[PDB]
Amino acid sequence: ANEGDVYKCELCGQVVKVLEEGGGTLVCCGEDMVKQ
Amino acid sequence: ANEGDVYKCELCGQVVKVLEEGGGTLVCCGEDMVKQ
Ligand SMILES: [Hg+2]
Ligand SMILES: [Hg+2]
Repeated sequence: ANEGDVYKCELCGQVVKVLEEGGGTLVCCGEDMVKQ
Repeated sequence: ANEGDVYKCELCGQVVKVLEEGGGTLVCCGEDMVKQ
């Protein structure tokens, strides 16, 4: 995921912003977070 | 996790900031992200 991108977890509504780019896929509540 | 908290994944170094608080645990590269 890229720096600055925002991801949301549709199961609990937690939203996070990427500060440092990395190669792994963001997961929350066992499900892939959705890129906003 | 709380709003404003910063999480890092030790396996790929991706860092994210919590914009909206949620009850799920943040995961990346299959592992729990570490609270900074
Ligand atoms: Hg990761
Ligand atoms: Hg979640």
